[PDB]
Amino acid sequence: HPETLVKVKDAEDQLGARVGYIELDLNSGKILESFRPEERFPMMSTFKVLLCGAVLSRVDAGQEQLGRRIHYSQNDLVEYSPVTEKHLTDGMTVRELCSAAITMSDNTAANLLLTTIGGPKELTAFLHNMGDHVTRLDRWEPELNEAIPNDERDTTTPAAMATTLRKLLTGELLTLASRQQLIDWMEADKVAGPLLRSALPAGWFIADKSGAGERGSRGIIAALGPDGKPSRIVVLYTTGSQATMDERNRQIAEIGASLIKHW
Repeated sequence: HPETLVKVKDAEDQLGARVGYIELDLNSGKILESFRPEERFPMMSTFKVLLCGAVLSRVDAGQEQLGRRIHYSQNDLVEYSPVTEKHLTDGMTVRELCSAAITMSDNTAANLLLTTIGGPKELTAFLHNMGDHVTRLDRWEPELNEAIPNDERDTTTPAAMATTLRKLLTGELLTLASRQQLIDWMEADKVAGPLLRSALPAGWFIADKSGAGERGSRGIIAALGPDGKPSRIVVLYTTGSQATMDERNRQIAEIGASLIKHW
């Protein structure tokens, strides 16, 4: 809706930074709104959803088991590891690591999971072989959050990310069970509170994953909808701003309010 597009434009002026945006019908794949759809933005922790899609594909193929337990050392722990830092002794299952990565944003979780699939280059190969030749992952946590201006490393485009999420959640790539688990992790997101969630009416479904990085980068990917079922995917990024995290959150939430209002 135009009003939504206005909010996105207004967000771009106010933050003084590029904002990318895509609305997408989940069923039909039709783009409902767009803004800078073919420009690149840092993915930040929104990559963690793609990462666990890759993991789930290995699960389907029998190269991985969700209950397989991984131990690690205190050295392995990188900045912001709220869940993995609690299990140095017992270790964590692959499923637990993906829950930590997606619901809580756990960075060491993401690194251990990257190790399981072969690293950033192999995540990119996975994305490539599912028809996303745009999105690329190059580094690990925390360095993938660097957001150097015009750096192509660790980026996606709104339209590539919207496309890839719709294929992961509803496409033929993963088994029904693995696509249910992936959206189940996203529905259980605990660190995306002040963003799109803040705009939802009671009884609306939302599965999402947010992200934040250096130089004002912020973002969220989401499959949400009225009456407890999702029906649309929204991808929203921004990088370059000098704004506080609080103002970036409020801008996203304001954009969320128009999307809802004009659903």
